[PDB]
Amino acid sequence: MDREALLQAVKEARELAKPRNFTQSFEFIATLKEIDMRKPENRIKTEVVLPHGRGKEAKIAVIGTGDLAKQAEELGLTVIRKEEIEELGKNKRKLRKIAKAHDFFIAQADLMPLIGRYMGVILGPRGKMPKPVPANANIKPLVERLKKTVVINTRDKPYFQVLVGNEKMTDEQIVDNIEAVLNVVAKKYEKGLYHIKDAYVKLTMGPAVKVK
Repeated sequence: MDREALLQAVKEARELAKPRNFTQSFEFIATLKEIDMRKPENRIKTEVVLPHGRGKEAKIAVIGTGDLAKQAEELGLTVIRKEEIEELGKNKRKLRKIAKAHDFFIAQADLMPLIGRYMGVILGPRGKMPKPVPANANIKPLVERLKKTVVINTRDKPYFQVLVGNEKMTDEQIVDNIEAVLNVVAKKYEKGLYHIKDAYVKLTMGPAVKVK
């Protein structure tokens, strides 16, 4: 459970994976013990800002107007103006395309009702409803964090698998990222990491390697 054991797991996952014509990602898998997932409070659905990022930044879309839209343009983000909300609702094909092309959505708070009404049917089931922010909010800090954010989601099962980086990053960075993921479990349960039954590290198409 210590850093050295994590470092060894990352190393092995990396070495045991047959090379491929694409940058593989490291996935961290953890099974949980003595946690009753029938109780909604025990489930995990928390965002985690990875210290060294996901390897490739997460794609963010901003739904809004005024200066929120301007900031989104300045940050090089996809912008969906208020008028486009209903247009997207009529073009579900395009909306699904946009949903699939982005990891997170940010939206002007006063537009959430409209967004839920026309875009929610697509974003909701995909866990991509927007994080609301005041229309006068400075979104750079939020965008910075989201670009390096991954989501731990157990649903109603005693385990989770989450992205922790890619092979272009160093093993040290991957372990730092994994530690950030583990800190979530540490803070959620009273006994913390005592609940980790088994942990594994694997590359996209490589074998899962058990930690320690």
